[PDB]
Amino acid sequence: MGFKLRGQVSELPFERVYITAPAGLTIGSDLERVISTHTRAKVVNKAEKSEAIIQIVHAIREKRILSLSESGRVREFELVYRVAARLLDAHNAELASLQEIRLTRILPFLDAQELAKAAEEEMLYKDMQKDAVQQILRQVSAFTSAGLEHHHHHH
Repeated sequence: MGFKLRGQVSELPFERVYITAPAGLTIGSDLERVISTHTRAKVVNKAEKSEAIIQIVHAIREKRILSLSESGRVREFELVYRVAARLLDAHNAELASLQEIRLTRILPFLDAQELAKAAEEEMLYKDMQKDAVQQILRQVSAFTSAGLEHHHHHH
């Protein structure tokens, strides 16, 4: 019969995985570590011995104005992090075009609070980068079950 328990923490069936980044981004280093620690998978340096391939298209974190006071004063700054990727076969065959990750953090603009200004742009950044990589992890581990459940992708 086989019983359905939970001995795994964040693990998946396909152990051998290969990563490919277009311009070699920071997220590439985070991903390998997050995978090896949370999942049963183990990242290879070459696709000769991989069961699946994780590909990233773009990952840019920029910042722009969100709200204004007095029709001129900067209130909050929208920290927009655009992540787009794909989930391919061991031979780079696109079976699952992975969806988009929507991450926007709220940067409170303050002149006197220099401490806060040296805090938010790290706290909101590290939390957001960590979230994004944990999201990809959660999507890859979900795709082995279904994955298409989150539906929306870039258009």
